[PDB]
Amino acid sequence: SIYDVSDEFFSLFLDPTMAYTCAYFEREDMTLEEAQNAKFDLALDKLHLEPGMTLLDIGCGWGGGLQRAIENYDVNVIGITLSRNQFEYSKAKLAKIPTERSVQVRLQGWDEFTDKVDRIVSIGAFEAFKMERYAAFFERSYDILPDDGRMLLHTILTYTQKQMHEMGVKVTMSDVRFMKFIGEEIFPGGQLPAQEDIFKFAQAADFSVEKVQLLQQHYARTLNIWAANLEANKDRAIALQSEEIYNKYMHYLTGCEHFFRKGISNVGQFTLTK
Repeated sequence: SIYDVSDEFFSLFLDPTMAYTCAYFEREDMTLEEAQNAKFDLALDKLHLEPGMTLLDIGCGWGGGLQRAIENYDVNVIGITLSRNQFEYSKAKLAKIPTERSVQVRLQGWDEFTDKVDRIVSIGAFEAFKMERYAAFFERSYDILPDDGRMLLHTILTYTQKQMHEMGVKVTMSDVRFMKFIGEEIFPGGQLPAQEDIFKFAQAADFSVEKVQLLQQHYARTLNIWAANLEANKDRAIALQSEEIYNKYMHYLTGCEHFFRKGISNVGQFTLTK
């Protein structure tokens, strides 16, 4: 399976910050790492952080995001992931950053988390959720934030066939073939949300959506690069794993890129306020 590969495997195509999400090429000539930090800065600015606050990163991945938070803001931070790989890797990377604040890494899910915070960020972890938990997720998010609390949710988004038809988006058979590949290798029963779903469940918990920012073509470029890297690191990827996992990932990356490029997929940042 592709879920059993090492962090060292991801390093064959991810940027030095180990960000496995959509990059933000605020400038067309940005590098991947520069675009990645830009994405993080983009998200963090939206939270209106003041010194002394506490920030929560739900599904902190390999820590690239909490790094920017410590460096550029004077706040306590808490990151929670369920990957032990990430948990130990992030705890180590983040310990090397100077700070006069608290820094806690926990191997923990959001259902377990119950501490009070001031701001919340989530990037790429939502698409791993089941639609049956959406309501509870926002209910917990809303409950730990303060009166003026704010949260930024970054997540991939999908369309309905109606909308895709409305946009002249012609889904071919190959596209459907790739969808099964997803439901087989990636999504063991998992419905990806559409923009309106975010609004519904978010506002249902009494949040206020103040902005959504969509970055379709950024992910296509993001994906275009990850793929090229793994291809350049082909022989090493096989050595780490096998030609099977290699071809598996290539197909995954290249297909996901095509979906964002053609217009089947999207990715948005939702600013939610309390």
